[PDB]
Amino acid sequence: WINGDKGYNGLAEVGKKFEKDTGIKVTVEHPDKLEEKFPQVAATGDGPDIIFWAHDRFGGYAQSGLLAEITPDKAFQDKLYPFTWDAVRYNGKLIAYPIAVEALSLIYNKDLLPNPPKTWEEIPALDKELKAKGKSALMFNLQEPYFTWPLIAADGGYAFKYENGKYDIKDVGVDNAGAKAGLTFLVDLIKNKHMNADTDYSIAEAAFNKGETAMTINGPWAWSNIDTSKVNYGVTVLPTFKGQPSKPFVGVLSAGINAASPNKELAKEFLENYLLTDEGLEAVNKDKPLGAVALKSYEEELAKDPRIAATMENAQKGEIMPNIPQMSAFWYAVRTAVINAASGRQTVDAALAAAQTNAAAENSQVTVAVRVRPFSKREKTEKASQVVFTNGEEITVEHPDMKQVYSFIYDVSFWSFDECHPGYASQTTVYETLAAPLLDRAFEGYNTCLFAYGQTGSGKSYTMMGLNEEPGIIPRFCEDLFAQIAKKQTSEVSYHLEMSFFEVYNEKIHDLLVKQPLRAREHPVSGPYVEGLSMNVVSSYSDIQSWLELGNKQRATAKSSRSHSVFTLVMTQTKTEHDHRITSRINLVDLAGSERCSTAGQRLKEGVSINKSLLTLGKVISALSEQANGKRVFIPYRESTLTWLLKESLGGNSKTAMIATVSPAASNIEETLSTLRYATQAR
Ligand SMILES: Nc1ncnc2c1ncn2[C@@H]1O[C@H](COP(=O)(O)OP(=O)(O)O)[C@@H](O)[C@H]1O
Repeated sequence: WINGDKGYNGLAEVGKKFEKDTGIKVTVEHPDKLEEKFPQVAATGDGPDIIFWAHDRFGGYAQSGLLAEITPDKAFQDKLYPFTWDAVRYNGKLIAYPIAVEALSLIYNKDLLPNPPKTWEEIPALDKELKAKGKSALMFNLQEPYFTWPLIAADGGYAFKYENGKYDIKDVGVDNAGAKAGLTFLVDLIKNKHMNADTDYSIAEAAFNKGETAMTINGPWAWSNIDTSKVNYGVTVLPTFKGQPSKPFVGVLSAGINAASPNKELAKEFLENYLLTDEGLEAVNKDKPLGAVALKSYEEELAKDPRIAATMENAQKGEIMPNIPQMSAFWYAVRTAVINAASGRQTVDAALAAAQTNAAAENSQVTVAVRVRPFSKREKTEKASQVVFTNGEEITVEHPDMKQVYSFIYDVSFWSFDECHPGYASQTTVYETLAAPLLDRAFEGYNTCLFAYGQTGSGKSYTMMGLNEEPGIIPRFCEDLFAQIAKKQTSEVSYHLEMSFFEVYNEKIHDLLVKQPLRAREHPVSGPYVEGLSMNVVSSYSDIQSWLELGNKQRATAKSSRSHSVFTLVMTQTKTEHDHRITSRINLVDLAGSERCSTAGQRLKEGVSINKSLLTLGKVISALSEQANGKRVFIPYRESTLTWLLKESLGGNSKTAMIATVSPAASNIEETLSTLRYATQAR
């Protein structure tokens, strides 16, 4: 499997010669969303033996365990440029053969510009000239980092520090000086009207191919269209910046072998000894040009064409495009950086500082727990029957009709149904398993949320607060916390806790530690905050308990809870003249009874607003989960007050968790299924 845009029958020719030498016939096909279908089909132990695609999507298949560990000897590795092998490396395993190589180059109008500039610094001057003569120095696509990054990386920007065939996921080069200088100089071109911020791909292409501008930046795909344009063009090295080369992301067309294929040995023989040779690549190139190639020997032939030469010069000076899931997060962080600094609505420093922290953001998954409580007094009186069960991980709902069985897996399932059961879940168990780690995250400097989700009676309060005979999460957490402060607090580090306790009622904010509506506002770095919310210093749990008593006295009636209570602990961790502060927000949120209890006043507005608010929470949480698995999505924080307020404590580097409580009873099976399905929403 190779692409349709490539040279298929040329590759078939190399297979048509493989049969001759071996006797084994060749499999060359170019089907469909081949890249999108390959993981669909390779996942079930099918697909082709060999797949040809760019290394972009190869990093994923590898993670999915889909490609085999290739095993060329050094002798063979030495035949291709050493940098190309970094493309086809995942989790420190060689997982494909580099084939072709692709990179942005400087493209210029020989007629307008016989001697193109070596140097970015030249362009303003160059431009001033061409504009006086009714033309322009340079137009390229300023909309997307793929194109802008090269200049940005020149003085030292980088996406993820790559060392031991490892990308330090945590080491990002978007904030740094090298990146500031590139973006700054870029932005200046714009400021000084040497380029337009609105310039995208088509404008740029149109302009260059019509003879309106002297220069553009594009990749070999763009050549053909110039050819048709009859514009007299040259393709060359990108300009230096601060005497350092521009660093475009390199795209390596690479050939991997299916982990499923039994032809692993035969495939290797084919790629190494047939395809990857002067003859073998010429066969393909002749059909449809490979651009620059990884095979040193043949590239040297190809680089006779100085356009190709230059794709190579620039690929080598560039950086292999990371095939990791975090690249997305990077792409979008930097896109937004550049858009806003080019706009002038935001300084370079602030743009890139914002982008660093989005590109470097953990995006940890949301932890979902479930707890099934014992039969309530009321349910026993109702002669209630069990409809909820455990099996191993799985919580299973078996409808009385016995046709309907719904099952669910959460990160953890707390089975507190029968105080007996060899896996019964006590209060301590619930704490140690779900919340303790949050406290460890809080101490590491991460913001955290614990949401408590369920219908009235399902055990939210029991779980969160508890009773003197049986203390729930909040009390244990605080006493864990304070005992750890005691431990940790030293002449090196100091701990300070403040506490706010508010509620979201009908999307309004009410402070429970004093009912007037407080206004939400937003800081552009530190995010949403409540204007006029009390922050009471705390020193022990007893302090908090006072406060949570005062607060809960003023929360919500029916006795159902009809607001979302937000218990918050801001903890400042001051070390020392030279003394930083590390801030963790800890939000413990008792959500409102999920009952969609809709029958026959302002009690209704509540219901409406609770359903709406909880739906939005779920949406964002769901978005979070998807985000955490690396896919670009929109997170509707702003769509609900609770979610907007906790924005900075939800995503980013934050640690979010939810405990859904349910009733084991047949009476409640529908709300139980609402809850459990909700909690799945959250993966
Ligand atoms: N996991 C549990 N194990 C034993 N009893 C529970 C459990 N959860 C709730 N209960 C019992 O049910 C009562 C009501 O619990 P509660 O958490 O207030 O539900 P909600 O907070 O949603 O109203 C508690 O006082 C307790 O006796």
